[PDB]
Amino acid sequence: HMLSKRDAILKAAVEVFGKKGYDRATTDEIAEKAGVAKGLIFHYFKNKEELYYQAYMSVTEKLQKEFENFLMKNRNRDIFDFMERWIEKKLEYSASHPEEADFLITLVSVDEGLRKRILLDLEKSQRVFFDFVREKLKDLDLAEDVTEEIALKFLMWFFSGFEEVYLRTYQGKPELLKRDMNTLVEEVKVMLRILKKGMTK
Amino acid sequence: HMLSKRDAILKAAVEVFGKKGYDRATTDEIAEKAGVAKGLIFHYFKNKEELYYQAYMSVTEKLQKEFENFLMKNRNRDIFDFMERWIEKKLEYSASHPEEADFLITLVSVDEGLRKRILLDLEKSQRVFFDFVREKLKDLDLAEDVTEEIALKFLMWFFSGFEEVYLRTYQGKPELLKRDMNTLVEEVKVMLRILKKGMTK
Repeated sequence: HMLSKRDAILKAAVEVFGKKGYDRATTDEIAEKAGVAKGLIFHYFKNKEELYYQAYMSVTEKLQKEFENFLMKNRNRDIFDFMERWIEKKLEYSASHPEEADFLITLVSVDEGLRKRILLDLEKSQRVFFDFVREKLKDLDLAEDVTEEIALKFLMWFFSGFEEVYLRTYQGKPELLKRDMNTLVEEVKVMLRILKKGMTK
Repeated sequence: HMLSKRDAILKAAVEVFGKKGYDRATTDEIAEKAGVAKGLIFHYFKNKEELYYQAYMSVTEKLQKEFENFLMKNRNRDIFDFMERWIEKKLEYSASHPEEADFLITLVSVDEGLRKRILLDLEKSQRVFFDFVREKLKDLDLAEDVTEEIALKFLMWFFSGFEEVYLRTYQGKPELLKRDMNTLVEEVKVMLRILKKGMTK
């Protein structure tokens, strides 16, 4: 068996959007990459915005599922330990799935009104990790200048800024990420230890 | 007197690139906004990539100059104090120059080979602040797990991630930045105090 036509199209989309970005990618080129009549993208996806949106939901629901597995198991850990170990796993995923990684980072090139739609539709699923951190922070010996709110904000921006930075620095260059991996991992351990120390009593 | 034709074109460019981004902006629309024959953009700028590159160099040399003024004067300060106070000043600049701000943040939408060119050509001028931080970090009581290198890396990513985040969150919405200013400033003070504490003895 081969992929269904819709999955052949999502795969080509993930590859061409990640290679060219949203504006430069053409649906003809995605159709030719998927080995389907040009017509078939209209049939399944309506327009180029919708193809992009469904491919982002499709890749991100794969991630969300990796995440719930990790959550379900590592729930009882110290949150900083939880984060370092989650970041390592994301690094490893990005290196083993470079096309997906390159595609995820394109969210920034798109018109504000497609990125906004995506962020609305992702909010519920991003909120699972977010709501988990918030709860764990109550088990935290914090410091009389550091609100739980600043602590939550600093940690989330750390966690999602880090991701953005490496996806961009290593875009198209998986072997270099694999070469820098355990240096990156080690830098991350120390940076979370700086936050923990600066944040707590 | 009015602006020179080249400055009328750079101003329109800054506005249309910041409004539409690099790919969607047309040079015809910039010419019409600048009130110049369509031909005149070719005459001064050659192509759309070159217009974009010269407008980024033009806005960024304005910034660099603000920066050297601040540097020249605040050179003797504690680096964390120096940074908080520099970030406040950048916030205030962004609120009073929203079109420039919106334009700077578009650097990410452009083809890798135009952003790369820009980063090469900016490296020398970004390195002034970078080389200053590096030096001040030697006057720092650091902690036996924190290399000057991780400390430099954490601080620079803090400083330039913060910027990216607010330019994006407040894109097109200057009144909201002005409304959130002194809350943002206060969050920043506390986050740099977390870094200082986590980073030092």
